[PDB]
Amino acid sequence: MYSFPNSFRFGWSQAGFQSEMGTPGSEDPNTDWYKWVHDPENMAAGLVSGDLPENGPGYWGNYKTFHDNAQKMGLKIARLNVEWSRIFPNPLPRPQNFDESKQDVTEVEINENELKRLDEYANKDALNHYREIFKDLKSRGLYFILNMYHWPLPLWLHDPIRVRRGDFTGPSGWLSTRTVYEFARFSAYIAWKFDDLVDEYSTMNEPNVVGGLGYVGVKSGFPPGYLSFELSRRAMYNIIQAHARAYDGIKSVSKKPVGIIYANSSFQPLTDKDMEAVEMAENDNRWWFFDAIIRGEITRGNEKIVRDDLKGRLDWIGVNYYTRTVVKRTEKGYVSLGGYGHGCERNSVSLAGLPTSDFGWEFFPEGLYDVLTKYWNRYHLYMYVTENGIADDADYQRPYYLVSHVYQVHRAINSGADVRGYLHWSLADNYEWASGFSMRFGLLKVDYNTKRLYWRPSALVYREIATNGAITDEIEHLNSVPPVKPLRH
Ligand SMILES: OC[C@@H]1[C@@H](O)[C@H](O)[C@@H](O)c2[nH]c(CCc3ccccc3)c[n+]21
Repeated sequence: MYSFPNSFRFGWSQAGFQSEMGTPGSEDPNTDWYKWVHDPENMAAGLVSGDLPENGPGYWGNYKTFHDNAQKMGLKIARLNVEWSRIFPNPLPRPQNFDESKQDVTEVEINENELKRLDEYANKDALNHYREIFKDLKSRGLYFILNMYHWPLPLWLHDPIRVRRGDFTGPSGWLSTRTVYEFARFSAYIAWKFDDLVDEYSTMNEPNVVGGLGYVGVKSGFPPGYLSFELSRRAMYNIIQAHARAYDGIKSVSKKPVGIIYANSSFQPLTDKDMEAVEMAENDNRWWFFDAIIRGEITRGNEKIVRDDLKGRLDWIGVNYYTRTVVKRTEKGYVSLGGYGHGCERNSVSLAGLPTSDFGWEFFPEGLYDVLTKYWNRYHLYMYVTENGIADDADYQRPYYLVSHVYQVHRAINSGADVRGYLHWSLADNYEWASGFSMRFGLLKVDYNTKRLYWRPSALVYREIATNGAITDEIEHLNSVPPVKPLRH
C-alpha cells in the first residue's frame, strides 16, 4: 500500500475549448482556435486534422453526467477553465490613454467601477451557465481549481490567419500589450463573479506551449503558426506580465490562492557526460520563467534586472507532466534527442525500449518525481499535479501509466515535497487541438455520435485509488512498465 495524506485529493483536469462543445447550443465560434481549425488553408496543409470542436464531447450540456461519474469514481478535485470568448465575445473599447507602444505593463488599475463597466459588456447567458456548471460541480463534493486561460483567445483579440499570413496590423494575440491589459481585467472580473464557488485560482495553462508552438514549433498547427524566434520571445514576455497583472487583479477581489499551470518534461542526460546539458535545458525551459514570476528576475534587452511588479506573483505551482526529454551536450550548447520522450513513433517503443502512446510519447514515470522535487527544492511552493495522462483509446497502457505516476507523487511527498493533489488528464475523451478527436486521453471513452461516456478499466482502477486515498495492495503490481512484447514495435 501507498497511502496519501488525508487532505490530498484525486481528480481531473479539463479544458473549455476541448470539452464544452458537441451538444447543440454550446457552439462558440469566437476564438482564434475555432477559426484556426476551420481554416481551409490550414486543413489543406494538414496543419489541423479537419476535425471540428463543435462535434466534441458536449460538457456544456452534459456536465451533470460528467460530474456523476467523477463522484462515482471517488474524485474530490477538479480543475477547468472559463472560456474568455464566451464571456466577452465582442470587442471592448480601447483603454483610455493606455500606451500600446510601451513594452512593460507594470500595473493595470482595477476597481469596483471598472468591474461594473465590464459587467455591461459580459455575455450573461454564458456567466449563468458557468455558474450552473460550477454549482453542480461543487454539489458533488469537488474542490474547485478555476483556471482563467487554456489557449483560445477572443477573436476580437487575435485573428490568427492574418498573423500566419505575415500581416501584423490586426488583433495580434500575445504579441500585443492590449491582450496583456484585457487579460488582467478578465481574470479580476471572473474572480469577482465566481469567488464564492472557487477554492484556488490558476491564471494560465502552459503559457510556454502557447508561445513555443505558436511561433517556433510550427508543424504542430498551433495559432498563429508564424515562425519567429523574436516574436516567440515577445509573446512570452507579454504572457509573463499578463500572469503578474492577472495575479494582482484577482488578489484585489480575493484572498484565495493564485497559481499557474505549466508544461514540464523531465530533462535527462543521454550519457553521464550530459548533466550540465540537463541544467541548461532546465534553465531554458523552466527556471527562467519561474524566476521571473517568483523572484522578479527577468532578462530584458541584454540585461538582468529585478522587476518589482513581477516579484512574488505566485502562491502555488501547477505541474503538468507526461514524459521526459533526453538531452546531450553540444559545443554551442545542448540538444534534445528524437526517439525519446515526446519525439517517438506512435504505438511502438522508444530508443530505450520503453513503450510509446497513441501519440508517440515514451513511458517514463520517474520524470514526475524529478520535476516535483526539483521545483520544491528551488521554490518551496506547494504543487498540484494539474495534468498527467496518456493517449490510449484501447486502454492497454493507461492502468500502468496511472498507478506508476501516482506512485511517483507518493514518492515525492515522501521526500518532503508539498504536493496536495493529482489530477488526471482527462476524465473523458476530448478534442486534442490540431490532432482532433483521435488522441483519446480519458478515463472515460466518449462515443461522439451519441455523446455517451464509458468506463475504461483504468477508470475502475482510479476509483480504487481515489475512494481509498491509496494505491491499494491489490493494484500495486500496476506500478510497472506495460509489457512491450505483446505491444506493437
Ligand atoms: O496532450 C494532452 C494534453 C492536452 O489535451 C491539454 O489541453 C494540454 O494542457 C496538454 N499539454 C500537454 C503537454 C505538452 C508539452 C509540450 C512540450 C513540452 C512539454 C509538454 C499535454 N496536454
